[PDB]
Amino acid sequence: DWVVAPISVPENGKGPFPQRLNQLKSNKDRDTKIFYSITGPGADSPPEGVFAVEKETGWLLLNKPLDREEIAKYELFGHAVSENGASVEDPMNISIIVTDQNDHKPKFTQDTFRGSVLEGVLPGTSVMQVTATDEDDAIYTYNGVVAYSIHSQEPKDPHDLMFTIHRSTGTISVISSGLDREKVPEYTLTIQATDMDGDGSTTTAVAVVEILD
Amino acid sequence: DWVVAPISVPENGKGPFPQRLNQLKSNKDRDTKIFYSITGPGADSPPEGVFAVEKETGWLLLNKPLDREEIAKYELFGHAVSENGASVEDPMNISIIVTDQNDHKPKFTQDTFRGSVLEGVLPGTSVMQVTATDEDDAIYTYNGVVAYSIHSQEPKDPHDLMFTIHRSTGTISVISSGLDREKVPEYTLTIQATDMDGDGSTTTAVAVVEILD
Ligand SMILES: [Ca+2]
Ligand SMILES: [Ca+2]
Ligand SMILES: [Ca+2]
Ligand SMILES: [Ca+2]
Ligand SMILES: [Ca+2]
Ligand SMILES: [Ca+2]
Ligand SMILES: [Ca+2]
Ligand SMILES: [Ca+2]
Ligand SMILES: [Ca+2]
Ligand SMILES: [Cl-]
Ligand SMILES: [Cl-]
Ligand SMILES: [Cl-]
Ligand SMILES: [Cl-]
Repeated sequence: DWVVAPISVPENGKGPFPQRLNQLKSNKDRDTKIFYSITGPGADSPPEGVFAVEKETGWLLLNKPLDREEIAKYELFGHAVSENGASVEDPMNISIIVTDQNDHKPKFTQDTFRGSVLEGVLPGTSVMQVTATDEDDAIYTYNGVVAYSIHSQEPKDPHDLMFTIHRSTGTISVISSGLDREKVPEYTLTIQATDMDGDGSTTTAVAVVEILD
Repeated sequence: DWVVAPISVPENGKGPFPQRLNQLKSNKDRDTKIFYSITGPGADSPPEGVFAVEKETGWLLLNKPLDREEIAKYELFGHAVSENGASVEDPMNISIIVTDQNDHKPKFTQDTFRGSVLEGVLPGTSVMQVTATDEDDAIYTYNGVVAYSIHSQEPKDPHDLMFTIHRSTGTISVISSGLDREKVPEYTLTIQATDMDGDGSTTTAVAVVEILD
């Protein structure tokens, strides 16, 4: 059968609302006045009233802004009933696909990550790994693709930039010589995660690196 | 049967999340390891993952802040399954009632209301009626109870306060003499609606009153 195609709607629309999405129609409206209605989650069950349909015109409406991270797909049914009260079509599946906007900053899995490394390891040695997640799409876009960096290191002793971070994996490594527990037994690294693979919003956290004997 | 009572949770909770709500338990856990799960809108169907249950402990969790004006009541089912894979209880109804916080300001049904009145009507004469709605509860609290007032009138001719408004019905009336079309053919009233029956947040709109001949 011919049916309404899935309707794609970006999250966070500015309106105005109610917003026309697509117009339902039964061709039995030639012979009879038709009253349209819709059912399903988002229409007549939780969350109720996100979508509506204009009874006589068959216009499907979105009544407010959508949030992909709450519900990314709605599955509704359109109905068509004659003025005398008989259903004149089998209910039609209607799908609404909510598409992404970059509206989440990255979120570190901890506020303070802790790791350790032996003084005197080779430059290039992995120390630890930090992680930030991002609720946004990372399949079709970079909205949810996190890039990692180190913002600063304290103390600046002996050299200011003792560590680096793999920009995609969040693994922190030693890139210099000169680790010495007796001189500096612990470093605090301000670490950052930025979405749009580096071009977007940035969140900050801390990694503390204990220098072992 | 003994069952879990409806669980009341105010909207807009500050957490931390996940938040323990109530602990499910089958007393067959004496004889057998039990795995708990929950189903329904808010758990395994849209909106998915608002609630969860700890598999072994039976703790029901709320995972994020709720919004009474989106969904005010959730109807879930708790399940109890033995480690060998048999259901050992009939699923239990679980209700979550989301209680109100005053988080909506009043909203006027129009930005500009228009009415008219004959010059020379008696003081006390009704002119028009304006309306603001408020999404918040108005049954148990004043969160959704709107009080109306007039903020100002332009021009201030002949007297500054020609009209009043019924603080609950939003009906505007003439309270002075001296309406005269040839002198002032139209007035603009800045009107306000405030929730908590006057004690709360205030929204503003305009009513324009044409003086008829
Ligand atoms: Ca969103
Ligand atoms: Ca929501
Ligand atoms: Ca998003
Ligand atoms: Ca993002
Ligand atoms: Ca030493
Ligand atoms: Ca709310
Ligand atoms: Ca509320
Ligand atoms: Ca309110
Ligand atoms: Ca005159
Ligand atoms: Cl209509
Ligand atoms: Cl998308
Ligand atoms: Cl558990
Ligand atoms: Cl309430």
